[PDB]
Amino acid sequence: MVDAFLGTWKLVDSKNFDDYMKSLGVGFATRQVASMTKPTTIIEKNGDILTLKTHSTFKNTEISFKLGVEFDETTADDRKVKSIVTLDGGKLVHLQKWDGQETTLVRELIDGKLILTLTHGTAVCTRTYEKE
Ligand SMILES: CCCCC/C=C\C/C=C\CCCCCCCC(=O)O
Repeated sequence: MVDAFLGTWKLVDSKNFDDYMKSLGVGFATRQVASMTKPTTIIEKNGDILTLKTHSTFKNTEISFKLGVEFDETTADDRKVKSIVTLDGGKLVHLQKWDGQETTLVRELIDGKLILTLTHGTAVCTRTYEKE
């Protein structure tokens, strides 16, 4: 049911990522480098366990999770969060909670592109990935 999200994806557009990073308290030097980084995201499944890798020249992450089951996560910017990833209206919705704060990372497929919408506070970032 998540199968169309599976594969290797490369960043091809980014809007308002600096705003999103600023909202999370990311320092200017990290924002600078991140603004010029194009990650590759790899989404794999093995039964109902998904693994989502984000690789780049700057930072790398990897999470594994079951849909609908909370997991601990330590984000690229070193937040220690409680996370859950579900399918909602055909979109893969990742919610992170820490210290009463929350952020959503929503992935949807539009015309074969994967669109990642990041929301924290008032900041809304839209990043577009294309399939490799
Ligand atoms: C792991 C790759 C990180 C690339 C940016 C570099 C540093 C991290 C700074 C802020 C992290 C915010 C959460 C990371 C969001 C990655 C978004 C994406 O998946 O496009």
